Amino acid sequence: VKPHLRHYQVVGRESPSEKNPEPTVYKFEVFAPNFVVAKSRFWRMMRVKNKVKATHGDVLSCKVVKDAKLVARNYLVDIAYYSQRCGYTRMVKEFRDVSKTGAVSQAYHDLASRHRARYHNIEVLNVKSIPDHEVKHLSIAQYHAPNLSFPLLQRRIKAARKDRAIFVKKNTKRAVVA
RNA sequence: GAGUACGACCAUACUUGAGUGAAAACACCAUAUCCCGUCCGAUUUGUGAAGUUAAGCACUCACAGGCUCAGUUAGUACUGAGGUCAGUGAUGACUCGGGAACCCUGAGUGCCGUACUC
Repeated sequence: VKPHLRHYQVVGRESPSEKNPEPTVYKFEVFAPNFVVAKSRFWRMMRVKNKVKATHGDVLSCKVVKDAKLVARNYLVDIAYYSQRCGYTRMVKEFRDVSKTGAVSQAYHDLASRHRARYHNIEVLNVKSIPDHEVKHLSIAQYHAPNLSFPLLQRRIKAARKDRAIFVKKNTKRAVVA
């Protein structure tokens, strides 16, 4: 659906102080809806790993990362999430999508359904397209068969929003009402 | 480079145990006629100058105790603002900010002022 998350590369740094005349510059990959969320997830991680605040803070860069050619790949979205009971569970969750930013979006849609975890209770680590022979689960590995050939059964062919109707004529493509 | 008298901050100066100490000064020390005060010339007061750095004082030395100062603990605990957040609830996370403490580890262990003197 051209996914709802974007791959931001937020580069930042503490500040030129007089204690620290030249501070360390940090790189950070984040999947965010926009860059305002993406800068704040960066300063969340500068606080909980480096004791750096955003007040004493520089964002040197926050730019999107363009995707790739659209090719069906296998992605290991090594992902972690917080629940109140059994906090900070980390899973691996191999997926099957055309892009890297869409693979993380699928991870956010089934960390939400299988486990009921929301955006801010999820951290995403090391998204990489892996080959076919490294896929471990057979529910993703079944698509590497070179001769798949399934039928589209049990469909919901709806009309095209310009010719939809309410009462059609039972064996006929008419429209008695609408 | 030190002494003595008055000192300011009042342990980075304290406590314990060793070591060393030029000069000069402090100090133990000698003493009881007067001044004076005691159960007691012990303290205290007077008057001294034979003796000694033994002790005080000073300095130096401890995988010393303490103290002082950073660091770690730790963006942890906690907390200001927010939600028709999650959870039966207890409570928890998130969001915008602030942000500890002991343990532990490293360092070093008085500093400045006036007058007189070696």
